[PDB]
Amino acid sequence: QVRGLEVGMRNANDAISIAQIAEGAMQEQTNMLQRMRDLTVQSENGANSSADLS
Amino acid sequence: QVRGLEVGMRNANDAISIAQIAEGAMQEQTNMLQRMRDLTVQSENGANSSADLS
Repeated sequence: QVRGLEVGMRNANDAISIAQIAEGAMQEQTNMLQRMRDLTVQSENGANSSADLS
Repeated sequence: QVRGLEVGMRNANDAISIAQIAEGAMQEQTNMLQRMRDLTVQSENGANSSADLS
């Protein structure tokens, strides 16, 4: 039991590592989506022309 | 919401710019129409001849 609990805590820390990497990756994706939202709101401007839209 | 309000105020100022340019253009047109009105009233003078009318 003692030896198994030691190895199990090692596995639990491995799981925390995986979750932490993935969760940190999703933050930059959120950030870029916010930027695209601003660009889309800026497209709704009756003074833009086709070059500005491009 | 914060970021969208920022971009929306930018669009609103663009609209104010467009309206201000067009509204300023119409003033010279009004001015010239007043001048033509004076010329037309001056045409109604029983002392004018064809050269003055021209």
